[PDB]
Amino acid sequence: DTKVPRTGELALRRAIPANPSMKIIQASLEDISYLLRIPQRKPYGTMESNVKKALKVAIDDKDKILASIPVDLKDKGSELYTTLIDGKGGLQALITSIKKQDPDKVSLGLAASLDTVADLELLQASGLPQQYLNYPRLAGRGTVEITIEKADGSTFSAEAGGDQRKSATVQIVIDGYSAPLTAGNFAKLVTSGAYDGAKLNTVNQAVITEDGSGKVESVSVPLEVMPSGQFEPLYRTPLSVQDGELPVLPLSVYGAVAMAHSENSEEYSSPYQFFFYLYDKRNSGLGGLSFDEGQFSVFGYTIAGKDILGQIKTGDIIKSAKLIEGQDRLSLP
Repeated sequence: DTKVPRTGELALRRAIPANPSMKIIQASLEDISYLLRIPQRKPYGTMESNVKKALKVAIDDKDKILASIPVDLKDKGSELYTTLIDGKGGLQALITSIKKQDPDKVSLGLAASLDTVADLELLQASGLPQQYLNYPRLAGRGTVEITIEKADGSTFSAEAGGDQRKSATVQIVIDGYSAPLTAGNFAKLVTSGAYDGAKLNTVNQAVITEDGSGKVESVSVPLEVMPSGQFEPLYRTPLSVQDGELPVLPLSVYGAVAMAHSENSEEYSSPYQFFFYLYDKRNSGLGGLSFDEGQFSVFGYTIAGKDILGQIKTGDIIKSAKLIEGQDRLSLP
């Protein structure tokens, strides 16, 4: 129950707070996703056993699944549940495609079922310290779009579209469920335009902004790290991962986004400076965990545009940063 999410997408779906029935269904389906990627004769027997396990939990725990959904969302939840069982992209259809041994219909139904699982979990999640009572806070998820502009000489090269782009744009999903203070502060800065024009730098395995000394408040933002299997984040306290533990939002994911530490203390984040983490499992310690795992306030993951992070160079700028989803769930103060 403590593996390193291969992608920001998997990190984010595992981080959705949901009830144990959904987490068991989710993990069963995510196992199959992995199995489908193995260069071997497809293990359709193992796949079928896993989906049968997911279906049994989904049928047996129907009442618990819907009970965890708030009253006003139970109709939406009931419709998602029906799809999860009997929809064309649902669990019964998945067992059928596995029996047929058509790997591309299995892959499609698996993606559909995992999407429905995530939406059900988000419905449940929407139902879930005094010193920070008036701090900016993000409830739930946000999406921040960051456009990076290259120096007049240099160029981005995507697989799509253009081997000589002056600018490229990435999307970061930030997770207020697991990092409400850090994501909240980030969202406030983005919405105020504070990152528009900020310089970027490459230092070791990180793309880090200039420090915004002045030009914003110098608020005290405590370190914020939620150990997985616990139900509140720790504040001002790094998480030791030497004996099997892992944060709900691990740093050890390519394109993870975290705040730098404050200028005076490892117990606090910078009010402004953040970085993309260019995780490389070659440079890692025990269990492939970054040597910095559990030590920084991770608050989101780069999803769209992941592949241009490694092309950013010192002197590139954040042309603009904008909170394109979730601003209704940002509380100020």
